Amino acid sequence: RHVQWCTISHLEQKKCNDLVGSCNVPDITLACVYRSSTENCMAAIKDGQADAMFLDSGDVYKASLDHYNLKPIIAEPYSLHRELTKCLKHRQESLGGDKMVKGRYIPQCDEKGNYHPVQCHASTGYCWCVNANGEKIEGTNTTPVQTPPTCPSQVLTKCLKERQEALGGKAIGRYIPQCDEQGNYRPMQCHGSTGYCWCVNAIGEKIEGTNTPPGNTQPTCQSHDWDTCHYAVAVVKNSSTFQFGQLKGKRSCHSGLSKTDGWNAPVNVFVEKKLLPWDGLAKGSIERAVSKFFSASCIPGATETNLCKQCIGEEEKKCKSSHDEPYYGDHGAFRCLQEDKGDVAFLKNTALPDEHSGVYELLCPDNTRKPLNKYKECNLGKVPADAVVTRKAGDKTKDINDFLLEAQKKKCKLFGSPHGKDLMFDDSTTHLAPLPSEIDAFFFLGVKWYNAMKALTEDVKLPSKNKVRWCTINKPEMMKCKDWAAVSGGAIACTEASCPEHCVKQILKGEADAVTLDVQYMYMALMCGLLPAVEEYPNKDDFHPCQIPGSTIKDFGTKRAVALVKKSNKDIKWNNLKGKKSCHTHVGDIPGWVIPAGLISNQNDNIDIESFFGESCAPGSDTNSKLCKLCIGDPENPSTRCSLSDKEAYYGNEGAFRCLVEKGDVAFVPHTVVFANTDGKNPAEWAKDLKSEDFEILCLDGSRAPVTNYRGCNLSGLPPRAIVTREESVSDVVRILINQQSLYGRNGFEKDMFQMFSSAKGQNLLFNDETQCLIEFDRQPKDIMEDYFGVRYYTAVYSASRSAVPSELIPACTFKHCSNS
Repeated sequence: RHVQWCTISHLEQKKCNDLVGSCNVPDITLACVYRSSTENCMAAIKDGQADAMFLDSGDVYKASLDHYNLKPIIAEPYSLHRELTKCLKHRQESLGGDKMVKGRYIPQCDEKGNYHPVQCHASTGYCWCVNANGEKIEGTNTTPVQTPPTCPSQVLTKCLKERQEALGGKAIGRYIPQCDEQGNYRPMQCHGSTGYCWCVNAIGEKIEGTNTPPGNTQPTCQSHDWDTCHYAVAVVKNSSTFQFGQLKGKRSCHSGLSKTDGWNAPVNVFVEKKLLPWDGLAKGSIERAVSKFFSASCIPGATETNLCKQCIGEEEKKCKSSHDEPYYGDHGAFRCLQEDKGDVAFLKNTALPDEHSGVYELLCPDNTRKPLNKYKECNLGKVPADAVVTRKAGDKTKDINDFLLEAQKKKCKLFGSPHGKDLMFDDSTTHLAPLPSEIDAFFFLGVKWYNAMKALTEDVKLPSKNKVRWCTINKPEMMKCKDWAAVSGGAIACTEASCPEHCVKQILKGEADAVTLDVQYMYMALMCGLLPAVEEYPNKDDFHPCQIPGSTIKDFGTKRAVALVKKSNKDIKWNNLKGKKSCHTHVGDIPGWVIPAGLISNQNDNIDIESFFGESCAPGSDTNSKLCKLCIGDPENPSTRCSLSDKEAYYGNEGAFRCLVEKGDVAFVPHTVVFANTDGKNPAEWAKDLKSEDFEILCLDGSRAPVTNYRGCNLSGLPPRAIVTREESVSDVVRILINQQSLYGRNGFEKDMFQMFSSAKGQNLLFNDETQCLIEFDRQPKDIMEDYFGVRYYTAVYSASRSAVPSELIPACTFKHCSNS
């Protein structure tokens, strides 16, 4: 196994060469491939000449475009603000669940808010071990008849861990971190031999401009500093006197043409403050405008002549986006100011001098100057993290991650070098972790910075707030949507995707505006931050909410999952269903499987619904499991048993009912299956005038009730399907849809021109065909999850937790950003 690293300079190649020797990772060998610039390396990786490099966030964006097709895979974790601990969050969520769902696991947290390593389930007497994240170490379950397992102690905090390494079993003359009671870094750190002191934030990162030699006034260190985003800054010498607004005509040093901190951040501010005549691509390129603003600059990678004048690389190396140019990068730009080739340098706080005292200070965009350690209040914006990138295909992602994980474990010299600063990686980097598997530049940089960077390269025409771009998931849907667009008068347009999740992505990225989602996709869509705008109201009995919009809805009319049992089986209650014989419409059905499987795992330590019941019929299971023993199959024997078709006699809503009456204690079905197959409503013999009063439904409190009270005695009601959009677009979508519905709904004034809720091109295109109308979602001040799902469903299916991961998109779309307001 090999990993080929792309280097951009002789210095970097040399450092990467040292690592090939000094860093011994078994199973994976590193090699180093030279190219003359960041862009040539991007092309090398695209072409397979190399596998990985580290890129500034600005180049991460450039690399994500079709010319190169690279993606971020590894980056240093950062933090925006202090958050509740996981265990306390988990406790709060589970305590907020539906109290009618009894016997749920409530985590046990310790005096620091972490998970006790031993976790126990009160109602079942089961205990197990957990990792720091509170996830079960599988295979440590101990039952109540045994004593609680012995579980390894939790992993130490960074500070106490770093304090343990430093001591190393016995220390002298070296820095030993000082930790507080909670195990975080004390704000002020001091070296026990040199007498120096400086500040760190809560995770031990040094605050620049605070390093203080002994004998000098101690630094003032902020406590509870959990803002670890990097900040773009303008650094100047205290021997000059201009302010930010007087930058025109000065000499400047920039980290590089394509760096966020050296280009995007300042240029963004230049434009907002109108220091720079320029607004759209009609005024030329931004580089050219900047060329007119400064007299002479050094901006590695620029073409304009004066923007390379102050660089000092020799011959072809001059002004190269490469360390072969001595003024390239954050520490090159600072060096360029230090040596007085510039009056201001644009870089980021991690490149600022450590020492409190000296000739440098910050140039704030509000036309004041402030000390180096005040960058958090004297900056040109937070900038995104930087990342290791590779090809979108990801053929080497594992090898790259494995190598870097192992190299860091072994403490190889990844993050410094005698040859120079910021070679291969930023010298300020402390740890590199894998990013979410589905992350791309959009989700890594975040919508704000992604759009901000796009906005410098092209006039981004923002689509109309009067037009809903509808996302479709198949060609028949696309054709019905084009029919809608033709009559809509421009209110409706159309986009195509291959599945609902890709529609969610399109809406997040501003390529579409709305889509209708099945319940099974709403948890992922809400976690990503989309909101219900309107919902499909399916109640054929009451059309009042449709005629009079806004009026009160007596019954939303969604299905209710119920536990159906016979009146004669007087001994079966909800709490003793274990072992009994059950009938499920089929695996994956919400009312017949997902809701029942959710409650059984909530109350029984995630014991398989397969093992919970004795003998059941649930089509879609394995033909050899207890979940198919009850399954007849085809009455015209071919074998078509436990199959997901009508070939199975016990499939579907009716089929689960049959299974019950014939050979079963309980069937899980919507509340309508009983009524629609008793009172002789089914002519087939098995339900020969079968009576509705012969059955009852189990309530969660052990009680029972007649099938008619399903509204108060159900496992859970389903939420309606929802039309989701971006938050800022809810108002527009609602307005456009309600209007369209007045024209082409079931009572539309122009229902002859177009019918929203039917089509000849197929069934349930865009909307479900049985939809009565679309009702505006009444957003309540509470958790959107509870609001959309209702507490019963949220609890029964998701444990009322925001931590389930039913789609791997969730970790990517919830990735946090370093954005500005």
